[PDB]
Amino acid sequence: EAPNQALLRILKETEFKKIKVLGSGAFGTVYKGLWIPEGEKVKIPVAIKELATSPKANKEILDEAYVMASVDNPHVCRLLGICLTSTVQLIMQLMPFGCLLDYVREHKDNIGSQYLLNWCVQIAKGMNYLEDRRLVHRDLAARNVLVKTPQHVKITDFGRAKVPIKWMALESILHRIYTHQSDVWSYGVTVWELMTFGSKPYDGIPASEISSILEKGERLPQPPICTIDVYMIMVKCWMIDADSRPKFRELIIEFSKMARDPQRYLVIQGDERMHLPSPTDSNFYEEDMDDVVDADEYLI
Ligand SMILES: COC1CCN(c2nccc(Nc3cc4c(cn3)ncn4C3CCCC3)n2)CC1
Repeated sequence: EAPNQALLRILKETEFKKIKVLGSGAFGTVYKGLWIPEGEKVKIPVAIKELATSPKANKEILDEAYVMASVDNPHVCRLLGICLTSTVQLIMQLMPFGCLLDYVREHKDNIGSQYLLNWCVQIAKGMNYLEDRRLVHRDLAARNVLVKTPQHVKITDFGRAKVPIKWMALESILHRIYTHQSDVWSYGVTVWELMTFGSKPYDGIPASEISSILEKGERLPQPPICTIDVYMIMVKCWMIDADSRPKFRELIIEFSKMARDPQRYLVIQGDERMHLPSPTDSNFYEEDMDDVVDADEYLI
């Protein structure tokens, strides 16, 4: 097929500074940082993900990098570059408000229907792009959707892109089959996560039981804020026949239609009176903010 002409950027350790830690785990550790390229006279807010040095773990992060450098869409997290140190580190865009899952939990009181439906449109768009780029995500969830601004979210975590049981289609659990329509199932679950303001799908139920539960016809419940219209979409994403499930281009259309009249499709008490930070807020954006540009505007 088509040759992947993507440019992998190698960045000097000296070109950027680690400010603080955003999160630590098995993988290694993610840092908040700043990147000052050559003599460009720009500071770019970044997220630096670094890995003990074991040759197998380096192969895995270099696979994640391959995919992350291969994307270019406004609702997908691109790889800005890699830095070849003793450890090896991925340089990514800083998503100041972190993951969407924590965002919905921490801000339910100010999250209205417009935001929820717009997020749904945005994820369906990012996913539809991955489909265009013949890419299967294999790990879609509200944890792998990051918040740039409350009005702008992006799909990330290409560690699996070519197990998270409670997000997986039936075929994926029983036959290890992953299609674009299997991503649609995880899209349905992500939407559920948002509509419930961050609830754990199948709370209490052990991963082993899930397979049988789904086989019986059981599915995640209707969130209180959901109209039949919205839940009916979520349910279509969880059909046994993957070809029956909606396509991402349809999901874009469906949520977009609904985002034009959010109150008709999501019933939230206090809606419209609620407000989240915007680039039109006082002090929305620590050192020298003098020449800071966002990565989405920095293009060599
Ligand atoms: C499991 O390892 C990685 C996989 C990639 N993923 C990512 N992709 C693009 C940009 C970005 N930037 C980002 C991430 C942030 C953040 C600000 N920007 N604040 C919190 N996080 C994540 C990583 C630490 C815990 C949650 N992160 C973060 C976690």
